Amino acid sequence: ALLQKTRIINSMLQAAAGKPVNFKEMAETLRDVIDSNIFVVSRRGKLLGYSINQQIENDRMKKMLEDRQFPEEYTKNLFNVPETSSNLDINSEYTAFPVENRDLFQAGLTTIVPIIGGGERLGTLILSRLQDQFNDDDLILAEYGATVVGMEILREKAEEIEEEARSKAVVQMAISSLSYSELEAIEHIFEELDGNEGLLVASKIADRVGITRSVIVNALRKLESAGVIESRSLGMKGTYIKVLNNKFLIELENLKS
Amino acid sequence: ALLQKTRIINSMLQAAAGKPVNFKEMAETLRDVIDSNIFVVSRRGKLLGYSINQQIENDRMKKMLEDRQFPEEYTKNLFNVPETSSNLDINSEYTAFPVENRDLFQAGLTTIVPIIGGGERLGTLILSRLQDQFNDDDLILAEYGATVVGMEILREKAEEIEEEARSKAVVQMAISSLSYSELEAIEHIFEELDGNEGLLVASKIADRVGITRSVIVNALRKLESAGVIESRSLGMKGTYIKVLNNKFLIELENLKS
Repeated sequence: ALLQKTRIINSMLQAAAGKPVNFKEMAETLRDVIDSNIFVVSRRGKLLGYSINQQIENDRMKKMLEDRQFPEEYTKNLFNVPETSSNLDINSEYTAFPVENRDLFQAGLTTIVPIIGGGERLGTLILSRLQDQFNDDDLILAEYGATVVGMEILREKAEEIEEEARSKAVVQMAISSLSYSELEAIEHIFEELDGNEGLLVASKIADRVGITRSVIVNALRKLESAGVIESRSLGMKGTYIKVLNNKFLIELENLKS
Repeated sequence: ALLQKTRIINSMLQAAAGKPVNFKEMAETLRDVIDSNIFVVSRRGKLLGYSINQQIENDRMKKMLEDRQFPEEYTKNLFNVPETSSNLDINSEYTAFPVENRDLFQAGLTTIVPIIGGGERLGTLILSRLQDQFNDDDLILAEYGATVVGMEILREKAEEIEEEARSKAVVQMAISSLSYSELEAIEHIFEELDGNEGLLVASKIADRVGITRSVIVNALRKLESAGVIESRSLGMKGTYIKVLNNKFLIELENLKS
């Protein structure tokens, strides 16, 4: 069980991947292969992956998952030591944790595990064993279970730079290449409208400022072309409106200046 | 030495580094740990740099240093190596290599390692020795050290896709806020010029064509703070125009009509 306990956790390790990137799925082979409780915590205490394995009743886990957040001094003291710890509980070989908070280790043979998945430090991987101690073939996995999570913290937060950052730019790259009419079109079309969606006249809103009628069509022959929306435009009843892009609404409100 | 000589490889781990990747040095910190030849061959079958110390007899590992590329059948053959099988010279075990292509292992005990990463094949990292074999603890350094060769492949090509994407795009954005007139200026500016570095008069250049100077004032005061050109705006006498952007006026050539 040195080459077989690392070959069922692999049937779960994903690199970015298509199916939902979720920590509430990441410790599947860390409960019956490590056979130990798994906590996946990020830098300053913010919870994205939880779940105790065995019913151990402490007074900082009976009120902790109740908040979904590490409190006051659980943001400045869970991010200091360069490496792991051997056999943590009410006893500690040295000053493992501050004398103000010796209570995170009262219920379990706990093991705070460092995530090093890119040449850095990604929060914590807090374990808490019932009776059995951490020895040989269930310690390397408690460490390996931190980087089976560490190909996904920069894959549930690095989808926050590829999709979230881009969507701003395109929703500007299309707006940039608009002449004044079409730029006054889409600004009056989506302000005098049903917040989210819309459906009204084809060109009765057109020349009530001074603009023309058919320049309204090509204004939409921009968004549809750059790549923002879908609209089954009827030549018999105005037109159809429903957004596709997720970040266009905000960059439409804050434009009154 | 399975965690002390690994801080000569995990500490070599320079994520993107910060300097335009050098590829022989990346093949030198695998030479001061396992102690062997290094051949960082990528996916298409090309070569980038080599750290060889001892003189070993070889046949097509020396037409791979001259050409830097394999002819005909190797790109097909070494495309079919899944993981890390240990020690294959003139004698393997199954149908791993053709007999006509078997001359890649003749002399010495060479152990080929694939560079798997991100969920795809990136190439073969070739290591060859003379009279020492890759033992029970000499090759997981080429397994954990094949997870990160692709790092500076998804950081070097990743600073030649975002680096290129941004270019051709910024090269276009500026083009946009240039009204047809303001464009006409650019079409005349670079066409009558010597080399990349060119400069001539303020009053003349304009109505020589017919255009005003006023729409070169603001026209070249767009690409200025946009991010395309630097030019010391001497209102006393014209100005000198050098580009901040490379493949930019190459977008001016093909877009004639």
